[PDB]
Amino acid sequence: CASKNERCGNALYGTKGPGCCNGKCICRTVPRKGVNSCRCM
Repeated sequence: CASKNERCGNALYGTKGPGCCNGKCICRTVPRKGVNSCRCM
């Protein structure tokens, strides 16, 4: 599983990745260097 503030996955964002050990994933998207950045919050 993904660690604290680690890169995780999310089907809701068409992103295939591991799940957060304990918390909640935070997917972001913005031209400002934000190509579907999903960090574990």
